[PDB]
Amino acid sequence: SMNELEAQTRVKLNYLDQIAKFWEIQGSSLKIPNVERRILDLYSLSKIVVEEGGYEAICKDRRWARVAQRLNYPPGKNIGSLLRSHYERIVYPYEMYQSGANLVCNTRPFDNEEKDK
Repeated sequence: SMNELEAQTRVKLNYLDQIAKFWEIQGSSLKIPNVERRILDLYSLSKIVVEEGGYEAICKDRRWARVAQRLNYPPGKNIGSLLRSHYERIVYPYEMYQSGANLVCNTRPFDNEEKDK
């Protein structure tokens, strides 16, 4: 039921087709699973993380709690780990892509993202 995400007209489909092609041709498949009957809407995720001003910052500041709750996920903030796991495997290449295109802010602790220690 991808329509759940494809709901919005010529704003969703365009972004989706793009966010599909770049990733699928990168040698992978666009796997954005579901939780709580809500698909991982990369749109809101991306604009929120960017609005926060630093993916890396949210990571080391552990603010994925309020972020998950900002996406209106159920209490317990347990969905944060899900988000991380999907980000680090799907959306993180897009950080390097987007940030690397405009200005790469996570250029140093990127190592500490791969290695959270």
